[PDB]
Amino acid sequence: DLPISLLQTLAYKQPLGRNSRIVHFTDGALFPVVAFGDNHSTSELYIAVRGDHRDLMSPDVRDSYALTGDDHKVWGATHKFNVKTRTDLTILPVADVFWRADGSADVDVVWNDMPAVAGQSSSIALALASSLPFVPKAAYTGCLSGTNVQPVQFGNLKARAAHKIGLPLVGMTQDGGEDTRICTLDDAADHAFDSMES
Repeated sequence: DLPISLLQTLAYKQPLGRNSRIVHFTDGALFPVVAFGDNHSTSELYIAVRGDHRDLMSPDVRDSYALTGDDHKVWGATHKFNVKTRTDLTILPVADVFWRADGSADVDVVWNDMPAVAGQSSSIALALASSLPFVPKAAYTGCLSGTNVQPVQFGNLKARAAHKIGLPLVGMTQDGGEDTRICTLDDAADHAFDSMES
């Protein structure tokens, strides 16, 4: 059958991030990462960057990867993805992000002791990160079907992670939690470039 929409109260904490290093990225895309235990739920940003930045991961996540739809690796992510990236990517938890004047950013990369990231709501970030020469000021969420976005659960808790550092949640969620709704990959790259203005 199809879903029942139900309301659920969640106890949310922010990840304590550890082993903090400011690194300068000329490119990468942000996306939200949610997890649930007995007790508490978490919402955080991670940054997807093209190439292998394994050196920047915790050891406890370094060996984990998912395949992209053209057989590349996304280091830090768990099972193929729909998305075709023509590059490996690595995703990293981040506590904050300081843009420079040129579209680049100093990104506080952290260790959170979370497991490898499951699910495909990162697909929009993957895409932009595999193609853009700048760090869009926004976080992205949405699974991909070809170039059509599909809506993800947890929009509202996802938006928390973005708003915590002054960024919109952009993409598509089942609960309308995004600040701006974007149904295609073209519109998300349009939005990413727009995000760079003032």
